[PDB]
Amino acid sequence: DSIDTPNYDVQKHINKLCGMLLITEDANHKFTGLIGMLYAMSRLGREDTIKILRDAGYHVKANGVDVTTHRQDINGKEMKFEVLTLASLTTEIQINIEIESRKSYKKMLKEMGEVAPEYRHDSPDCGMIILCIAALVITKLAAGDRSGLTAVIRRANNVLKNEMKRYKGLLPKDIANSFYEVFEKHPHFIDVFVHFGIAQSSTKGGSRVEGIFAGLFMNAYG
Ligand SMILES: N[C@@H](Cc1ccccc1)C(=O)O
Repeated sequence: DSIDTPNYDVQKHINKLCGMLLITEDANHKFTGLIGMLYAMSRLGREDTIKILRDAGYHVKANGVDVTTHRQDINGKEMKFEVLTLASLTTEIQINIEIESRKSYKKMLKEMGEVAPEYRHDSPDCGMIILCIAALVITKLAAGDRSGLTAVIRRANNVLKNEMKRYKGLLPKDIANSFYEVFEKHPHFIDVFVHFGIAQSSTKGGSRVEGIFAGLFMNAYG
């Protein structure tokens, strides 16, 4: 029925939401599967996402995704939070993700001073790092269970070694579980993910993380 169809205009915001989870020490990855799927949809854009969903036979009521402001007190001081209009993810859950991310960011500040771009929550490759785990999970979905979980974790520790040094919240077990859950609960995300992975993998050049993603995705075929 009602599905969030993020467009290109919110892609940066979703990438930062992925980044916020990636910098959180012992992050609660309950919504990471859904957030990574929202990121993949924002890369495809609303028109292509709806086309994929309808072509696959799904009944879709598209919910447009805008950025909005919510006010909330922190230490008795009013803070302004930018959130997305998502039918699948409440304002409260999004704000809690940011609050927990800010606590981990303060610990990083105390240890190393201001944080370098590649260790920040707004690094351009944050959404793609999350989708690297999804590429691994998609290879083990046919089993009808989570038996492939151990192999997912082993491959992620090897292939994503550099990204794990950058991010304390890059916990392959928890992120892989969140994707297994998102794909079991909402199988239409499998179609979306596969179309994303194909379109992503054919792109020329790009970042180191884009190359890692293309390698993992293509390894789910050969
Ligand atoms: N806006 C600040 C503080 C912040 C840290 C982590 C998450 C959200 C906000 C920064 O990006 O440096």
